[PDB]
Amino acid sequence: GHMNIEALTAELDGIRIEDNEKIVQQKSRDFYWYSPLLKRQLDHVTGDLVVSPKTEAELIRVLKACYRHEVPVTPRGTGTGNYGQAMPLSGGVVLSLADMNDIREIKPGWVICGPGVICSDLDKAARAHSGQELRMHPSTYHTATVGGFIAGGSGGIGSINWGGLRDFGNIIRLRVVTMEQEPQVLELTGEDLHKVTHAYGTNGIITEIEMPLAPAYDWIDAMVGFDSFDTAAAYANALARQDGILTKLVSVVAAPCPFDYFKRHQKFLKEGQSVVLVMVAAQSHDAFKAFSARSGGEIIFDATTAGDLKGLPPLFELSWNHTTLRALRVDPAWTYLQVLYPFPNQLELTAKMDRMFPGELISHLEFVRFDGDITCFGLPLVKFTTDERLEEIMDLHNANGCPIFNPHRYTLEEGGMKQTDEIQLAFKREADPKGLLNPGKMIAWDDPDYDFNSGKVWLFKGLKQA
Amino acid sequence: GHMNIEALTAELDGIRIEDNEKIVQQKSRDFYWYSPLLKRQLDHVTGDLVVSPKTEAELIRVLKACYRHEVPVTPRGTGTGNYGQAMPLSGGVVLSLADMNDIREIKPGWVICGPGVICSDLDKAARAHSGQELRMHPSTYHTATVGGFIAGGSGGIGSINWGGLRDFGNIIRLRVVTMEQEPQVLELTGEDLHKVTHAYGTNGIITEIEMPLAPAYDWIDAMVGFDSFDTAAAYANALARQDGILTKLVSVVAAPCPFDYFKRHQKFLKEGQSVVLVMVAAQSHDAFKAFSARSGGEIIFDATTAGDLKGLPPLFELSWNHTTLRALRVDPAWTYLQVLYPFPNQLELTAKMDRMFPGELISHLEFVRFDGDITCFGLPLVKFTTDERLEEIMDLHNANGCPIFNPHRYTLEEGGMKQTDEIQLAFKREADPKGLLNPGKMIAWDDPDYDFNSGKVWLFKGLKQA
Ligand SMILES: Cc1cc2nc3c(=O)[nH]c(=O)nc-3n(C[C@H](O)[C@H](O)[C@H](O)COP(=O)(O)OP(=O)(O)OC[C@H]3O[C@@H](n4cnc5c(N)ncnc54)[C@H](O)[C@@H]3O)c2cc1C
Ligand SMILES: Cc1cc2nc3c(=O)[nH]c(=O)nc-3n(C[C@H](O)[C@H](O)[C@H](O)COP(=O)(O)OP(=O)(O)OC[C@H]3O[C@@H](n4cnc5c(N)ncnc54)[C@H](O)[C@@H]3O)c2cc1C
Repeated sequence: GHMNIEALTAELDGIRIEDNEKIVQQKSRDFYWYSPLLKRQLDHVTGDLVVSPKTEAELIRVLKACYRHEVPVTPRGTGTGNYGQAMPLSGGVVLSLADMNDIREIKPGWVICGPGVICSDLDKAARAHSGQELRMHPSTYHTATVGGFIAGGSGGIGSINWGGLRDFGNIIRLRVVTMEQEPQVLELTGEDLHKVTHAYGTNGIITEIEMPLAPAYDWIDAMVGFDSFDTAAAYANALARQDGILTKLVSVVAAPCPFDYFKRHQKFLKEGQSVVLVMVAAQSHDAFKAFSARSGGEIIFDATTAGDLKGLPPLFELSWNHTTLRALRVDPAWTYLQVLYPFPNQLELTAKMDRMFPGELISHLEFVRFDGDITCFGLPLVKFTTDERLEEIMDLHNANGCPIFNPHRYTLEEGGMKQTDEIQLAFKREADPKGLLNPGKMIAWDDPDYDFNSGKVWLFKGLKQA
Repeated sequence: GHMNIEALTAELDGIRIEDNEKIVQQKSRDFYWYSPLLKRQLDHVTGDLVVSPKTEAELIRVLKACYRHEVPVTPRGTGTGNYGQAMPLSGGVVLSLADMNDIREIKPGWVICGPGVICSDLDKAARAHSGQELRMHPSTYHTATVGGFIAGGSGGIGSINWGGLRDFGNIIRLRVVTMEQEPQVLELTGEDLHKVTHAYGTNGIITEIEMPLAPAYDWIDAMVGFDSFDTAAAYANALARQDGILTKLVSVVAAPCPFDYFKRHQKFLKEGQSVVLVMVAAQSHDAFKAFSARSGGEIIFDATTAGDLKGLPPLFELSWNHTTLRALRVDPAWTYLQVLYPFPNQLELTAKMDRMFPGELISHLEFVRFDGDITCFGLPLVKFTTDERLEEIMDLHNANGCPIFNPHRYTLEEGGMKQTDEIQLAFKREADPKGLLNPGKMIAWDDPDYDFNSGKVWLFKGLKQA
């Protein structure tokens, strides 16, 4: 309970605020509980107030009042993150951007919108306007905001074509408001916007996004079935390398996950079958069938031949961390890892990890472009037993050439994605000199003795060059 | 064969025919003369008449009459091939498809049209209709037909994104009419259409094409200048690997070719400078600038800053075999090779060839997707001296890990792209039992002893396996 809440509230007349304990608690939590460790470590976290600005002017009024009363501010889109990113470690204000949902420009190849736009609503507008859609979106498409995807996410559906938010070009411009005595507006383009990507809101509030757009095609859901995980992974790798077959998703989900946890599609599945989830553009569908017939890929579900699709979720809601959701809804002991299998050894590495952890781990791959190669990331399911065994499983992945981005952590550095360097530290001081933006999420800000120059493989490498 | 030209002509009343010697001679030649060897070997080739059907029904009348009166038929789009593909080795009919140029359907992601449509005309229509365009096109964009591209070409602008016509999905369907007593209409989909791709019209006439479409963007021309070929190639490889920076062309042209032969752009160039030719989508242009600043790439020409300049060719008319056009326009002694530098060793290999042939060869790379990797093909310029030295340069490329697709040959097999296998031979026997379609272009048809299972690296691999 921050000491200055009464005075801060008195300065916010006319701005929508909420101090009801139950609502504040709900809006102080994301999906951190996918991690048993975070579920325990973050159980006591709650804010003091939820503040919901409608416009950038209201946001500036809120930040100015929080700065002068030194009340921490933790941004929130819609709170669908998995690492506790939007959770206020120091209490204070949960700053919801959900009402800043303008969509102000759609052009051939790009869109300009506010941070609170839900991904699926952005696509609804871009499709109606000119048959366009986002290049990539999280499997939380229907619930997650664009601003929270940029500040807290990394990629997802469409990464097979475009890579991820780590890559130049997948975001065009970020307009950011600083936490200063007089909040400043920064228009970040070029490499500068990459200081903000996956920074958990610690270096400014995104108030406008310019992102590229891609063509909205008739994407056809298909599942390809296999009697082993290795054969499924080999097929998915080969399909992902078909440069003329346009896909939006290529996932591998190892048995027993599909038959056990993909309940609505169960009529298309059988016990022991691993599956490859595919979204294929209608103009590439015939070639996909011809390639699959040549490549030993049995199509066990095709949205164009399956008949009545009523009640079936889109295959993307069986992919990415939706795969984890489907498993933990049936058995809550399942958690997950985040893994890279570096090119060109991804088939051998995924198989080795699969064999190393029988029963305890269920393999799950997502094929993506990564540094110009086609490879796969992993979201393997892990049956939680003890904290120590979970750390050991992750240590073993790292020691066997499969870098881990630890999702059982709530800080930037320990999560393995957003590298801290001198430029990141200088920018946080520029955008948040008092350290009021999402405190506790950046270890190097709190600890001048912390060695931020360790950590091997970073998904979002820092800007500083050699 | 018992050719009867008079009886053929009598059966074609109502169909446009040309027998003027000068016109027939012109329409019996392509750009074979880019090769000094082909210029000498094919100098005396001419047809007997040009027949120009306007409908598939007229085409069927022509083939039926040519079968009966044993008149060879050599298809022609607009005759921009480089290997003599459309040249009638046995005289007879030059079958022009230039008037089978209807545009039938444009939908999200696909087009249906006739073989005679010029690539730029197809794009002009698809852009006006729904902001779409071809995935790929040859540098002869404004002159070449789509049907001739499929039957005689391989890739080009856009291959950086989509691979080649060799790849599943870059063509959807080919409607083909056979040379049988009653010509048969085949609708080729799946793998079957790949029997006709790059077959030089030897196994049927394409009468309708269904190909995918891609989004039309504001493509920005830019040139990036370097003081050495190797640094230009390293930059271009890195740019090609930026998965979020959407490009349509990434070419490397070694000094002294740009300064000597890119005359209209001379004010932007300097002596000694190698160049990377880039087409970057407007929504990726700012990211391209930021990447270039971080990657040692000096932008020496940029269409967004150059102004509305008339008389400047698009950069793609300095790329692919337009680079060769420009060189031989100034010095007719230049010819070219076609090379693959196999992934992942393309930088090592291109440098080794560049240094092995100083002065006599000028390096030229085109970066493309190939089998799922990003690598480059080569169109190096070679100063012609003797036939023996030209053969030797190609032998040395092959012996140093750089497969040659020999452009100084006019047969399918000797050009290294279209492999003959038992499936290809059987299909010509089905579609052209009398051997009247483009005779002399397929060695295995005339040579029973031909070991068509030799050769190493084929660009268009046969359909047969296991
Ligand atoms: C089932 C499931 C599947 C998922 N699949 C994916 C996936 O495929 N890919 C993926 O990347 N993620 C995935 N996620 C994670 C998450 O859903 C997405 O990253 C999502 O886009 C986050 O947006 P949000 O609005 O929920 O952000 P929140 O959770 O509200 O916030 C995320 C972070 O962004 C910050 N933030 C939010 N808005 C702003 C702003 N305007 N300015 C500055 N900082 C801000 C918050 O402080 C926090 O640090 C998944 C989660 C679940 C539960
Ligand atoms: C300067 C220059 C640059 C070039 N750049 C490229 C490049 O980047 N990429 C590339 O791939 N090529 C390139 N080429 C080669 C050529 O321009 C293209 O391949 C072009 O698309 C061929 O089409 P066309 O209509 O000119 O065919 P033509 O030359 O008329 O014919 C080509 C072949 O197709 C056959 N054919 C034509 N129409 C049909 C039909 N309807 N049915 C069956 N067979 C048919 C002909 O018999 C012949 O075998 C270039 C050539 C030049 C001179």
